[PDB]
Amino acid sequence: IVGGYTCGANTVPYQVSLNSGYHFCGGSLINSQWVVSAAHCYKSGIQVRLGEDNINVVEGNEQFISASKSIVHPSYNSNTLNNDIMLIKLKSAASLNSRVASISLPTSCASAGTQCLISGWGNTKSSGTSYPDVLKCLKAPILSDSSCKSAYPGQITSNMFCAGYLEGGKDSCQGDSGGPVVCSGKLQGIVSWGSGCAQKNKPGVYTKVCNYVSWIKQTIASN
Ligand SMILES: [Ca+2]
Repeated sequence: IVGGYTCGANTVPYQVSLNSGYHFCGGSLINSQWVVSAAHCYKSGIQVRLGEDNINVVEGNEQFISASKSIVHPSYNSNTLNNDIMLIKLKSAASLNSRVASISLPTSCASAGTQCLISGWGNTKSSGTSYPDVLKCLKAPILSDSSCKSAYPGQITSNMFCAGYLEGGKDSCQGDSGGPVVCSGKLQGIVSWGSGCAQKNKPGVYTKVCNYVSWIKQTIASN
């Protein structure tokens, strides 16, 4: 997250870190046994780390649970990033508490202008590299479809939305991928892609979660 703030320990209780020897992507806990992330975060050997603040220090609220099954969206296209969503099932159910909690799925899509909370352990610099140990947060509005398409001609599908600031300076960045965009208490987005980070006229692009609620629910119901 570039241009954000330190969230505070365990203040984003649905935020997970995906770990394969190190943090490599975010995700969102959607029930005791399932995490939503980005399909482009897929790999084998995932351990889901819940209850994290500093990802390099055991601080006492963590739960580390291996993935038992990954399910990349049936229509994910890694070239265009259309349908950039996957589900991860945990080998055991997380123990839910005030610091480890699921985030509601949306029953309705969100509109341009709605404020949202974007979070992660990604790079905090738009030129150069500095990775935080503690969770970072950014409040950002959803941008209109028309301004998203004007920023990224030929690249925005109906499964994507932009959020952030056209003036630059505030955005998600490398290492935030797969993490949450929460608006009014609902998971509306997944950190997906953008051209660089925090550049003028290049806002972040996010997977439009409301389009996937039916798939998420029926996948969970049979897996
Ligand atoms: Ca920790």
